[PDB]
Amino acid sequence: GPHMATGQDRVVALVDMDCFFVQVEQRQNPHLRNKPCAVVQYKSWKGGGIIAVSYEARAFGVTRSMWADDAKKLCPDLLLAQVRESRGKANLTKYREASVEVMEIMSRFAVIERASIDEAYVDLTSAVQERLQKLQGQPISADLLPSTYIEGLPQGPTVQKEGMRKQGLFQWLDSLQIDNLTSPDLQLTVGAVIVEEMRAAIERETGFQCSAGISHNKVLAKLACGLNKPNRQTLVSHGSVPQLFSQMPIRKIRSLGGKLGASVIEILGIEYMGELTQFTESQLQSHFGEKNGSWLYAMCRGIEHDPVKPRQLPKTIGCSKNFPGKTALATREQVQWWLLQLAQELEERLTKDRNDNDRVATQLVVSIRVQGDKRLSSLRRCCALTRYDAHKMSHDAFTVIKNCNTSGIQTEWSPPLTMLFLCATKFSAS
DNA sequence: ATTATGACGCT
DNA sequence: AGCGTCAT
Ligand SMILES: Nc1ncnc2c1ncn2[C@H]1C[C@H](O)[C@@H](COP(=O)(O)OP(=O)(O)OP(=O)(O)O)O1
Ligand SMILES: [Ca+2]
Ligand SMILES: [Mn+2]
Repeated sequence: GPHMATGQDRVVALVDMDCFFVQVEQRQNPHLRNKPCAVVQYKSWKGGGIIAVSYEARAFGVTRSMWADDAKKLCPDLLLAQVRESRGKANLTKYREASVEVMEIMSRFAVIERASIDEAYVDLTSAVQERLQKLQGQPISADLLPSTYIEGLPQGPTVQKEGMRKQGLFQWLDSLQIDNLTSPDLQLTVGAVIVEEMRAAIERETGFQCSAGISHNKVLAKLACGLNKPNRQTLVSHGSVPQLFSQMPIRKIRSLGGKLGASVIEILGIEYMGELTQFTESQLQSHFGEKNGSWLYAMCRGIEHDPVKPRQLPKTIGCSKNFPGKTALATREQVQWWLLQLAQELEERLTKDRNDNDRVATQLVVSIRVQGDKRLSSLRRCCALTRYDAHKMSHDAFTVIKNCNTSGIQTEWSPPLTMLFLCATKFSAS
């Protein structure tokens, strides 16, 4: 009852860029705007691999992970932009720099947590309190929420989408009690007003469109963001959760899309997030562990406590390359050349990071894959990173892996290497 | 031959 | 620490 926490203490948003790498390329090349188009890396094998897809191209069935040659079968007029290649490898600098553009704008409104190259969480609780005082019990006009969906509305007593959006928004606003400055529903609504402003700023100042979710925690904000993309934002209220979750496949919730989620389904014999409410906390802890069990117990009621962490910058800087099939590295000269290529990109990025962000990395992680292993990584070893020098880092990396070589001959490398990875970690202020 | 990342959990 | 899981 009255002591039952409802997880309505915070206002959290998740802002996620629409088809991000495609928009970056469309800004640069106007010929790609408002077209079926995709971003591809490499070229020789099956036309390259698609990693981002415009919404026009999605209508033809083009998806991420698809080979471009196959995408062209679905969409003959598909336009393609290629990821830059430097030092023999794909280089994602353009997209990292475009990410910084957006993150810095978001940071003007609130402290953000960078969750990926194209999305960040926002804790808007304090900003909402501030705006609520400015409003002075003034109702929120629908005009302040021009791209907002209210999940679950309209209900009860019609065929256009924009019309449906406004119907839902009007039902929501009509029910709002703006007299209570601690009403969670009102707080979410003001949160949505701020996120409209945030999204307008991003589009004005970068040219990039995005979607957003507004709710009381990160998992619901993330889920919300996806409901109406692209170029729209969605408010998921605490009250909307029972209906929303009653038909929501468990795999849709962030962190449940893999083995744990499959285990929840298998062990409990359920399909939807809402079905979790019928288990005790102890029951869930018994199957999935203390931490997961408590997290699931709360999550299926719309409650989550994970904080928005004040972190705008990545914690690591890494540079990775696969060497598939026949291209696997089978000579020491090969291995050394590619370690140097990776190290040179790493040095470049590290030097820029040090200048921009007043920090220095102190640990170098080296990872490889050997031909045969189905795991992402076969071996991961750390050594000290004491100088931002590519030849030193590549020599050090070679030192830490050189005994993985099964070959009795040391000119040759066996089993051939199908992946190399260098990562700088453990930053200190400088 | 679904690549290049990047965070956090376990023991 | 080195590995695994999940994610974008
Ligand atoms: N598996 C991947 N491999 C390489 N790059 C990826 C992968 N997934 C995502 N990216 C990159 C390209 C994306 O444009 C960018 C953001 O990813 P994501 O938010 O999942 O999709 P998206 O922004 O392209 O479309 P959406 O509008 O559906 O969000 O990160
Ligand atoms: Ca996105
Ligand atoms: Mn994203």
